[PDB]
Amino acid sequence: GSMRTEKDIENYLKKKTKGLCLKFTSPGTIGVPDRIVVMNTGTFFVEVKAPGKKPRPSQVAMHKKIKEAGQHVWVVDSYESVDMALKEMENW
Amino acid sequence: GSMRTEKDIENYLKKKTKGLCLKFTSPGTIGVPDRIVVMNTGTFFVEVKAPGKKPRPSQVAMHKKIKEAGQHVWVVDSYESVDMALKEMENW
Ligand SMILES: [Mg+2]
Ligand SMILES: [Mg+2]
Repeated sequence: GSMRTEKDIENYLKKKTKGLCLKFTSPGTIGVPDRIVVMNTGTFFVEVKAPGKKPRPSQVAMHKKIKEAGQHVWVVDSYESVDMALKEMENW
Repeated sequence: GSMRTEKDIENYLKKKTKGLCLKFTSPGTIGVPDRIVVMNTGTFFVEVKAPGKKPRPSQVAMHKKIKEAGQHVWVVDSYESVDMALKEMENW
């Protein structure tokens, strides 16, 4: 019925980001994170999931490539987790 | 005839990046940089131009938004400028 969805979480991330929260598409590459947050401390990758939903294996594989190149990826699935992710970025 | 083009410069950037060099598209937003370089020191924006060509005003306006949010944007238009940009990122 009225449980929050992935799109709700994504809209909340956009609202709370102090900086830019740009949609990220990368033609030809599978599984890239939904958003790139641009703020004073860095540009950060964020994948948004519906409450309780894990990234698919193709998404995890892409996150691993990002981590191997040396950067982190946040996965958010609730307003609380959005708040925590943004706070961590603000303290990076 | 055989002068390097924007695509040549972009291919060279991809070849020389120590990390990921992901195509960046952001549906609904005009003028975003061509590529996001992911390496140990950060995730960085790069716009690629043909030799001697300046970013269009809509691209400059987007770069300004990125800079106001607190991050830099590199503009590369030659193999030399690619080398210099990547070296600066490796030293970030
Ligand atoms: Mg998602
Ligand atoms: Mg270009």
